[PDB]
Amino acid sequence: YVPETLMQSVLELEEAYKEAMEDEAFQKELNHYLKTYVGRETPLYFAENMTEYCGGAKIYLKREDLNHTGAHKINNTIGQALLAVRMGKKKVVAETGAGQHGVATATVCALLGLECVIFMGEEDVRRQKLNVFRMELLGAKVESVAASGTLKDAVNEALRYWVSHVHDTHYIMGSVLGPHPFPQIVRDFQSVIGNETKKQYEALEGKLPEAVVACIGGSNAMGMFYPFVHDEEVALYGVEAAKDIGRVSYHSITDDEALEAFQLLTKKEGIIPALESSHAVAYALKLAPQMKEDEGLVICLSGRGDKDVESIKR
Amino acid sequence: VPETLMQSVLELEEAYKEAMEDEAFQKELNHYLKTYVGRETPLYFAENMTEYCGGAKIYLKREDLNHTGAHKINNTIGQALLAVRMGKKKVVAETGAGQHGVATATVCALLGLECVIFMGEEDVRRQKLNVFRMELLGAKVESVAAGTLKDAVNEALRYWVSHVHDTHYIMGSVLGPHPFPQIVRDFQSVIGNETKKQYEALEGKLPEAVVACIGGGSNAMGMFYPFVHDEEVALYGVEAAGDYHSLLKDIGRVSYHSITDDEALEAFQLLTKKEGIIPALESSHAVAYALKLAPQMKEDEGLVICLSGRGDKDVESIKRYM
Repeated sequence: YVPETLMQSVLELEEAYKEAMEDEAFQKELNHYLKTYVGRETPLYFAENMTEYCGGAKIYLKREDLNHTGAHKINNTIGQALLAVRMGKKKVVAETGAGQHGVATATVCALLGLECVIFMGEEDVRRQKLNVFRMELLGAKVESVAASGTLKDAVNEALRYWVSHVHDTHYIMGSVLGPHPFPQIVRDFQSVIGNETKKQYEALEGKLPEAVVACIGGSNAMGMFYPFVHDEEVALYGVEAAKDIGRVSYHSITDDEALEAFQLLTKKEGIIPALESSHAVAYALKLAPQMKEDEGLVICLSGRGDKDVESIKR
Repeated sequence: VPETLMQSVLELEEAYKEAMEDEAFQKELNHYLKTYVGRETPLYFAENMTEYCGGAKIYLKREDLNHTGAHKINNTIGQALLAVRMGKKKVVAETGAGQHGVATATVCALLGLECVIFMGEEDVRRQKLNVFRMELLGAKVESVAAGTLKDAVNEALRYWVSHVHDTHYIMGSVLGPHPFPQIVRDFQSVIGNETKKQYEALEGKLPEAVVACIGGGSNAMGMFYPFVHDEEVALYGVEAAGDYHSLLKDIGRVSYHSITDDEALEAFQLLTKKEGIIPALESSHAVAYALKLAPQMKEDEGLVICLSGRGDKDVESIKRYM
């Protein structure tokens, strides 16, 4: 049964995904790689100096920077790559902008023995030399898209590539920008973050956290927020640089505030956060002093501020 | 207060003994190892690497998954906590390539300790990343122009003795005076102890071989020591080519093997492509040696490689080479 159109490819993936989520063996294998390869569960760390400094709620850091790759994208890519393997596929195509999803895809393809083709707009390729080099070392073929040459164009080429090689190729999307069932699949695999956070926090405090804080970025916080979505007593704070069910209030942090948060976290907790994370920490630095001492606030940390020289130069 | 190295060391010896028998000390230590450092680290089965060599199963002890990306923190957190227990608010350390330095500054940031780190001039100028990490973490980095690791160790000793009243020396090198080699070995045994437990759980037996890097003041005794008495477990120390330590090698309990830069670079490319793990170049030497060993072992046999450090540091320098 081999698809000839994007619709048929999407339907093929729907059925495969539903079958997998009901096969206990699939989930068992996924958990095995999440444990021994990715390094889950990641710690929920009580930042006691930070807590003393703000003067309000207990502050906890969900350490997604301690995943293999140093970021949480891999939670999604490994789930999908295993799905690809389960579908009997031998290749993965993906698209990437800054490179995080690309590197994360190339990584699990190396792991699982899958060929890997990554589409990237020429503009992004020009300004992500090391990430591109990382992807190639991981064995991936990187295709520079000039058709403008932005992320949108890379996506379109990836979709066409998927369809025309669909007999053996699966498309690993990192965005929740459709089509279905890609947003669901991504949300479900990313949910291990909020699910872990919930279980770990309960075990510590015997209740749910009063607040959870994460950077929005492009959808980034779906994994952390979704498991708490039906717990309305839990305030969800999406942070962006300077769904619509009303569960998430959004906030902007400037470059300067995020710099201060970066310095404080580094000096007070010995944790060097990436720039997006620093925006999250920065908002929490505004929120924590306003909350009570017997309350708890969780900040999601992702990405490493000291991965290489180019990154720490700031 | 002590005024001599001899007295400083006796003060340390007694403080260490008491801490080690304080159940509250072991509890706190384990708390930070779990929730801060992120132990236990996983023992990962490298299936592609295993198929490639066609011999023993190859497991990777993932010390790269610690906070900081290396295993030096296992020792710094133990001694920093010891410092707090001794009632000291300051810390001095030596560092060579900077890993120990960063792990020391990290834990001083965490526990609110002042940090002075001595580092040979030649090491300072070529460890830009690690120096910036140390400074960002709030440590004073003192360049030693005397200017190798030996000169930094001596300068750290001099500083310690002079400031012994409120300063503890967190040593990472195992070539220093008693009881530092014992303390570092004990704190690092969490690597070997975990490995043995995780491997037995999986295989119902002990590894036929354990492979680990040595040098730069490091001993890999944290990984090797818990296996020393299991004589059927071969112990391999790997260096960069350029009953019951030096004893262990002399009587043949442990054997030492050198790996070239080209062999190391090859293993670095292989691990990346086969496992999606980009290793530090140092660690690659151990991977390179395991590549020579694995094919000569049986399929029903097993080998563990201690993997430490994050290779993302080295990608920039390697790209230039290629």
